[PDB]
Amino acid sequence: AVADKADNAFMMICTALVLFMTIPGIALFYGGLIRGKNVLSMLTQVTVTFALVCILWVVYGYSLASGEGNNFFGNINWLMLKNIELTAVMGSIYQYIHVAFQGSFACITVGLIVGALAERIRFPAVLIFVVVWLTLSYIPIAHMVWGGGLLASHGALDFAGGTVVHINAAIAGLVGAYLIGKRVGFGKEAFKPHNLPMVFTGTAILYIGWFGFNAGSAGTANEIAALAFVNTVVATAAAILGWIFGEWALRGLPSLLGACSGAIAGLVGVTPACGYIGVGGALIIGVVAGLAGLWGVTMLKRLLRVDDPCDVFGVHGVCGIVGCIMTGIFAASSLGGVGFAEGVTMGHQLLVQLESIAITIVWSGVVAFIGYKLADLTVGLRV
Amino acid sequence: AVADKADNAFMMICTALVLFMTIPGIALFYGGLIRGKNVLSMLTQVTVTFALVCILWVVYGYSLASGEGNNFFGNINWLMLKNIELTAVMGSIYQYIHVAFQGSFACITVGLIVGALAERIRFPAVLIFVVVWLTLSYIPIAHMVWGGGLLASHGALDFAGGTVVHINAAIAGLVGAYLIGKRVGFGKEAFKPHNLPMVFTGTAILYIGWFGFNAGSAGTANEIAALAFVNTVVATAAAILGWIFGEWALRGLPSLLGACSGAIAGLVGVTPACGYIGVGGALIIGVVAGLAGLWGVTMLKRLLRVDDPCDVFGVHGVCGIVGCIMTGIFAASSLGGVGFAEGVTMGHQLLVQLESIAITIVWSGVVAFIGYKLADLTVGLRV
Amino acid sequence: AVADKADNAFMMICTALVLFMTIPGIALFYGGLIRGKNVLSMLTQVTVTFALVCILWVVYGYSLASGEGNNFFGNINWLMLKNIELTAVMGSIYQYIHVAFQGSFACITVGLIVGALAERIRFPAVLIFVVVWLTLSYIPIAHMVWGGGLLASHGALDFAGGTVVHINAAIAGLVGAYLIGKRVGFGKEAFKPHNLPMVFTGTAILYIGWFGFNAGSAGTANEIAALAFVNTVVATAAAILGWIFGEWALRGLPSLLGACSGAIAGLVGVTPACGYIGVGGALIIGVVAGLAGLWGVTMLKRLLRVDDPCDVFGVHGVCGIVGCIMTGIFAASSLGGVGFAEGVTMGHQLLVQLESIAITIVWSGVVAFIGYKLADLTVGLRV
Repeated sequence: AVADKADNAFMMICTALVLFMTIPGIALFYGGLIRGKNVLSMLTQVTVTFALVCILWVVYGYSLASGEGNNFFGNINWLMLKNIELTAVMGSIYQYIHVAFQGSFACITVGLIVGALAERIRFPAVLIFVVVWLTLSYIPIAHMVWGGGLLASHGALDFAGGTVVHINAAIAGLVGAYLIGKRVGFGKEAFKPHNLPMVFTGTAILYIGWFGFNAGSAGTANEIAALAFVNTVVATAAAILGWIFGEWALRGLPSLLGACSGAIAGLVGVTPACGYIGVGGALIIGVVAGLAGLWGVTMLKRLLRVDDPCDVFGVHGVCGIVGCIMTGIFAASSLGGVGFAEGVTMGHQLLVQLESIAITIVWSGVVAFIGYKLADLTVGLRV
Repeated sequence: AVADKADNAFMMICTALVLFMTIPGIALFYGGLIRGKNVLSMLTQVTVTFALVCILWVVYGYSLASGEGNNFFGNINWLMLKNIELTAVMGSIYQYIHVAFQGSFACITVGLIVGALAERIRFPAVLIFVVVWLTLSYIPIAHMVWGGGLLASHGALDFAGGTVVHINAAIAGLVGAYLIGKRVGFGKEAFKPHNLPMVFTGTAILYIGWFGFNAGSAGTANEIAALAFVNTVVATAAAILGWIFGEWALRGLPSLLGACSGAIAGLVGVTPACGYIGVGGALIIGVVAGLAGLWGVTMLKRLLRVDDPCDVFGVHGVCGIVGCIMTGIFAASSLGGVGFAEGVTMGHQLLVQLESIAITIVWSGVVAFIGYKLADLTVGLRV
Repeated sequence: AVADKADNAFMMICTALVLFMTIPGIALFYGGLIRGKNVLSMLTQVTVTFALVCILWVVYGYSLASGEGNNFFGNINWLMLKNIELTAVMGSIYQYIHVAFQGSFACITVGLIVGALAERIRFPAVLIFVVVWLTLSYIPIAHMVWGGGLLASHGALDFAGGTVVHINAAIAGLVGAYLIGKRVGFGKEAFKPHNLPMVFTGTAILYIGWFGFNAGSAGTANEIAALAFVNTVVATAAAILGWIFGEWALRGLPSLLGACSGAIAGLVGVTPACGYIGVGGALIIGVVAGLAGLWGVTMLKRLLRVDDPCDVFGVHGVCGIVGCIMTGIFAASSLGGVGFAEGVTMGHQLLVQLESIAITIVWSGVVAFIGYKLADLTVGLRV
């Protein structure tokens, strides 16, 4: 078709915002959660894997994720963006912008994993893992949800990536935490308060960039982008309050980490639902995501028993799941949502959401497992 | 009417930029002005009150601030954005974007107050204060200036919030500093130089986000937005130089805090004038605001005698006043400005500006007083 | 003509992004490369010189850089933007936005110089230097390349400033490092690892802002902006990998500084080429720029023998040169590029690129020399 310059502008900026989430958003976020001794290594890994993803994305990621093919992957007709005229239009923007925007999603997804595990994984091993997981889990899942694949064919609702990004990364990260052990130094059993301002800063950058992430997922600066934008503001706020309220009632006082985690919880929770729900639904999903996230990390604490950056996956995983399920409810017009597809009832949509979640969890988990093992067998995983 | 996607795009990005001012802009700004021992508490308060404002805004703030009603407040027909079709257009953008943009202003305004006072106010108390002050001071004043209220009816010129944001927050903050005492630890009588890079960083983020704040106030990516943008660059630069020049002549040397304060001084000063003045007027307002800000904080130092984050209110208050008054002068075409409204002379405009300033100061001061007292009587103000 | 609001929106945001590169991008970048004892002074100098540039730009910079005149400078018909109607259109955006966008380039260029040298130059001296160098080197070179001057007339290809910004600043900075000595404290012979996260953060901000820098150089949110955007993502990623690969093979391990330097190397390298090359060309230029940058700083280390913020100029200078030369190759359609101008062959384009590089190096070097000497003779250069 013909590109709308307003959409081109909106989408390029949204892409920059999503890139901002990884560089430096997620890096600063984790920077404040890990011991100073491993910060440089983590930042190096996040930066290098970010570069790797950017390259793999243009080389074949975009083609296999967005190209037309089957239910699990696209094709290789767009390797290095070959056959894509610069003036080619995807939706209402130049396809090149579509490439960049989708690539930025691959980046933050990988950043979520690497930022948490970098400190316990060999550099060469993380590179191998990223290649394997990006290629076999991210790309296929991205194709399944946004590339007209299996999940999209089943009518799975996921506006900005509750599955593709959050659940996908959460499971990969948790498998990594499961396979790769980490010696907790004496006196380092809890996140160091002094470094928390960096967590706040990273959270802030993730939040601001998330507007490009959520609203940009509309692919145009229209009313849906506006809705997604407002719902992002609302769900985040509601989750911050939900988490802080729960924390206050559970610990007697709010904490900075709680407030930040609440923000992430709402952002993750609203990710799949933002363009399909009403503001009231966003507020409810936010509150529930905030409380669910608190519950999740509390549960992880029982397993780990110590503060660990991988606790982040508890939020992305639990809140991603909660958000995806909740989207199946709040997408209803009776609830101020956009509506379900033709012939779809809330009950059916919920089942589809659950199916999408289950497939994503198993798919990412299996691929992550293979990735870590391949890395271990080849160069060795653990630092 | 019909939404212009270019404006939708511009305004959503501008909204993200304004949100960036609070999260993490103002938090980092104050983070570098308070003692490390209170940074976490301040960040938590800024984050939670930010969430609270976001929610209150959508619940009733937007309706009471922008809905049509009387001279002081709107209506409750838009509670939770009810009755607002997603495709509803306000100006040339979807109303939902208008909601978000205006909400971001409420956020930075509250952030300005909370960031400075958080360290000396009980958490539960700040929540009560925000509810009271946002509801009774911010919303009414916002309605008076941008909601077709009293001040707008009198022709008060305030492009981006010299009154609604800066003077409003400054008075609320100063009343808080007046009512809530703070024990200055030994050796903590001056801002710690080591933390100043954070003040710079916060200032930088506030500056960049301020473009969304000022230019976005045009409500469209037009020539007025362009003017506001250029004037923001110019006034800020002129104020940095004005402050640094004054500081140099007063102390014999420039300082980082002086440079940053100068930037804020110009940003605040040009806020009400940016879309109504010429670049020459912006340069003059900038220089004067920079010098006025320096004068203001110097005066506050005589009362406080110690460096305190609340010194920030001296800049927002004095520069807000200076900017609002100066707008009444430089809006003149003889001076390269846009012009005064029908039948308006510079003398009359100046009186209107003064009236707006006086009303804002008294209104915010009274409401803030009530807010702090209610908080004190209920849960206790002081930490 | 008539302004396109989508382009207005895109360009104002891109301008904000470019400003973000200086405030606080480059400041944080250098903040992590200099000793804590000089950070405040550097930040003050970067902030004040930034303000100075902003003012000089509107006063006469824009007029002399973009006004029509001769091969080396424009005119003074636009002093303080006089004679520029607010509704005046330049390209497809309001001229005022053009003024702001170009001004932001002047700012980051000066920021690149000041951030590195501030710690060793007297404050009054840096002000004098900036006035001299901005006025006689930046403005003329900007006019020569983007103001229809000498280089543009010869068909020099430089999409976003390989010459105007990077080479120009690099030579000015290196001349400064040559003329101004710096005593290296004992134990401060290598960059302090503890401050490197700030370098990463600055690099990240520079990277994100660079999208406004490169894509905004298209002057419209079109397919060229999209191309530039994608090539920026790709070249940066390729350079990060190229540098890290070289570093790994040279030192046995990657480093955070290496990863960050690689990013800057790719960003600089692709700056002149981004809107003229294909993604494959961007990947190749990125890899080469990354390796060239590593080579460059390695060479500077042999001359300096110690880590120094001025090492940054090795990257901007070498990568700027490499990028400008490479643009003469990859602009070819056989290589996926846009094409050479009428009657131009690759060989001729390469010669033109070399001429542009040579002129920029000599021009900036001579002017910088004069600037530093004038400052030295008047107030004294060295701290």
